[PDB]
Amino acid sequence: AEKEKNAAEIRQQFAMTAGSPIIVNDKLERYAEVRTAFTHPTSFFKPNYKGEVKPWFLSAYDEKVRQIENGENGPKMKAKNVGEARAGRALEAAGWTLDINYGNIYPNRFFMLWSGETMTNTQLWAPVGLDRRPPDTTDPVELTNYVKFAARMAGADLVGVARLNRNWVYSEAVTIPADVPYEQSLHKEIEKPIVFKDVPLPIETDDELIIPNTCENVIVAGIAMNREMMQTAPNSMACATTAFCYSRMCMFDMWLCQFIRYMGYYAIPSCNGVGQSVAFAVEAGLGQASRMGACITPEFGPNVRLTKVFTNMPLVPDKPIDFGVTEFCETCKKCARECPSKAITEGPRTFEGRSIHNQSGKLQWQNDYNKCLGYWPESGGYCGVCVAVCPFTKGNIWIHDGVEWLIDNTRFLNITEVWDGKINTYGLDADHFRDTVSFRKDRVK
Amino acid sequence: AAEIRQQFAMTAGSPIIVNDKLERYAEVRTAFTHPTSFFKPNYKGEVKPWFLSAYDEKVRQIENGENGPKMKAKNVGEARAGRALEAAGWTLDINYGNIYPNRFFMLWSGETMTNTQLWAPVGLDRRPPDTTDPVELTNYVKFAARMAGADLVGVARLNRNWVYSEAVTIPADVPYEQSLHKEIEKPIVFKDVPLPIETDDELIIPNTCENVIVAGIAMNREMMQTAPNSMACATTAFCYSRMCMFDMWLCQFIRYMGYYAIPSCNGVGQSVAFAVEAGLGQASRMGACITPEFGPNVRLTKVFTNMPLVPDKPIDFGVTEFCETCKKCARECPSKAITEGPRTFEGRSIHNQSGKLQWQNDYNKCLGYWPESGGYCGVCVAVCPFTKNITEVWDGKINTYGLDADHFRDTVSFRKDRV
Ligand code: SF4
Ligand code: SF4
Ligand code: SF4
Ligand code: SF4
Repeated sequence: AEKEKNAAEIRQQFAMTAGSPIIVNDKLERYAEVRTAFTHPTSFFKPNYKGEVKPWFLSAYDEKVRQIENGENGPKMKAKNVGEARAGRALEAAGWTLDINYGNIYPNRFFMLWSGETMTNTQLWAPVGLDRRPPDTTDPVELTNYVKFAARMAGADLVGVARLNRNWVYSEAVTIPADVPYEQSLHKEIEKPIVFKDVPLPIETDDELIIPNTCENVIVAGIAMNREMMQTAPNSMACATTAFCYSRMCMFDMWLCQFIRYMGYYAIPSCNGVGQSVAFAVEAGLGQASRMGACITPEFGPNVRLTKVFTNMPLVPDKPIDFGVTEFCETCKKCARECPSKAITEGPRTFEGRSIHNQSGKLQWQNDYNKCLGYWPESGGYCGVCVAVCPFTKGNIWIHDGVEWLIDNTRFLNITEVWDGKINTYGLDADHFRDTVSFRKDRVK
Repeated sequence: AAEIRQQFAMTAGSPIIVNDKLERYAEVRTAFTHPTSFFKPNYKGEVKPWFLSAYDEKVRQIENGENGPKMKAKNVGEARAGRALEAAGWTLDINYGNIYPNRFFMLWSGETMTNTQLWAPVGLDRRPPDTTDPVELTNYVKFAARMAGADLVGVARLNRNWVYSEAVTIPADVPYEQSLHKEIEKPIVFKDVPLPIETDDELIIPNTCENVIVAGIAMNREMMQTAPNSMACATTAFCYSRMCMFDMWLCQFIRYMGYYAIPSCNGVGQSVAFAVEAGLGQASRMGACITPEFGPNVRLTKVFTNMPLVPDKPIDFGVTEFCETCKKCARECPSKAITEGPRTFEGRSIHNQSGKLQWQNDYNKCLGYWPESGGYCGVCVAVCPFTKNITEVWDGKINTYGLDADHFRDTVSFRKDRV
């Protein structure tokens, strides 16, 4: 008889002994955030469909407008009518409501404050003094249970803990001067060193973003995207589920930082800023690195967004997980063949970055992320075709052979219907929502 | 669950019975804001703003390793944790309810929002609507509402009877830190204007604001059943921040579709009346809207719009007849706030709106218990049949946003359920 699928069982079976799984050599150096394709001068500019060179997001805007006017939901993809095309872009735009400039990357700005002190919620609650009272719990085991319970309340579908590996913290962040208003932010970005010092609290000076040496841990969250919407990639509904999850990420960070602060510790939010989420997620045991470059998880595959919070709160690190992703990616290459920009390599892993956008010195499949970003204005969205076609993204990949769990190798061999089809709260799926149920035994051993 | 709802659907028309005495209700009259009820003693006998007195009780409980009134926690650490979680939950809510219209998160226009500014070149909020068909709009906006975190969504024509006559708000340029000390009253009026607008004197809603979208935001059953203790305060708090994010997300979508939208959370008008008219559930003895999916263990928010929409049918699954014989909430209420008597048209005090047929409760008695217990009680929600220790909650079942996978299928939605 059918074995009732068991996500907890699966994670126990594939857990590895302690130790960062990421393989590195001597040329590894911390990576300046300005080097990402979003921000580096070599890649930030892309032509629009008339050949005008603009900031990538403005050229993408040009394509969204063109598609709506032409009744399309994506590149060469006819919508049912202009009304439908319009609605997909309205939904996508609305999704970004709680996110600054596509990612909340500027640290200690807007939603990403490194201290709770000026927040309206903090001020309201000040007479209770939760943020001033010394911790009443120092036991990492109890703390892990508490903070994970809180994280699920805060919208995480997956959560894990790792020691903070500084190799993945940006050497310098992209940010804006403190006196610069939002409307000028995009034309006033600067770089600022992220450094570690013997100081009691996270603090920013004119010169540096300073993280205390006591910042021992990172808490990593997975925010699940919607399967039906993502599978319309690269068209508008895939952009919408991407967008809503960035706002969910932001809520998570603030909710969790406030909980941690009110427990008597400090907390640094980050969303897409501060450090590399995939590395943290892999070290925290959410999943494994993959050919496309994302963290693939047992529950959602790569179809999940990541955010992370850094803290001095004592915690128990989770174990990394190995469920055979690396061996599947070696033989699969489906994302590489389907990629509209041919950004993803079909070759072996190496320690040498393909270009400035990759961090050399860690063993990974090296993808050309300038080619990736280039397809975004062309398609008028955030693509996501690699996520959509990855077999791990499919809802039913796991089978049980009577003794243990394993991946089904067979799995590796329209937008109107989505608008008219199944949906549920936050785009989560009741047919799989049991997979992320959590009891104490799931949060700490 | 969709089965259940179509079985008990009634014909069109508001199920709320009213007489010729009914007048719109000034927000300041609520127990939260009225001068007769705003101040309560703390446990030392000091008179303070109700919430400040409630703070003193929370501090006192933490120090004494308690999760609620005379409810011992496993240890001080646990007590601390419950209050830290409760406090964090309110992160995206202003002053316990986001009631000031057109302030902070509750902006009546999207124009100054960072998201709107980033997206300005696409022109979605300036482009005339490409869809005016109410059937397609109802389907789009409900899909959007579920994306935005609603567990239930319904549409009704806007009954102005339930819109506050005057809102509680603050002057536009007053900073957050002075807000509580500078609350004022401001008329909400309807006029022939193209867009929602605020003047020095008035909050102006266009006469074209035809509809109200009501959302239900499900609270966590395990935590609410700890009422009046701290974990019941925590699920309350987290769902207020979910309300806020819903309003902002949905207003933005509606604006980007070419219409206008007014967010509200606990402000602008009375959520329970709207929810009943939009068919989410029925009014109850305790005063809440009881839903088939969640009973009363669900929060409400709403958005007002000129977007053409198909109103939902009100529902009647026997709540009124059940509440007539039950009286369990009234027996359990720690403050005896809830009447055991028949429904009347006459309010028990200033906090009630007279002229509508309802169970009349004494809500100053209810607020009175909040400083005493150091939380937001909720005992009535917890004991209500329609809804069905703290260490076991912290060690027990949880899932994303405190939703329950055993019941999450009940809120699945296809087009046929939307329009
Ligand atoms: S598509 Fe195949 S090769 Fe690409 S990340 Fe998924 S499993 Fe790996
Ligand atoms: S997002 Fe698109 S263009 Fe970029 S790597 Fe994935 S499939 Fe290729
Ligand atoms: S919240 Fe508590 S005090 Fe108020 S009415 Fe309900 S049971 Fe009574
Ligand atoms: S406890 Fe009983 S009387 Fe009170 S609202 Fe629930 S069903 Fe009605």
